[PDB]
Amino acid sequence: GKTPISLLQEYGTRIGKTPVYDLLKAEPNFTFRVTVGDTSCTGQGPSKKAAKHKAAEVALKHLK
Repeated sequence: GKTPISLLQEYGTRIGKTPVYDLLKAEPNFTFRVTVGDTSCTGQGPSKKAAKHKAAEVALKHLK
């Protein structure tokens, strides 16, 4: 019952690529970029966590 955020977190730390999030846009709509080592993608959402959730989901699908 773990979320993409915690999954990305756990995987990332195991392979030496702990995810880092950067708030890009806050206009409410938030745009966050997540970076996992060399890989990066963006996600948007109604709240900071919601946006980090989307970014993580995408990076998770791509990586694995």
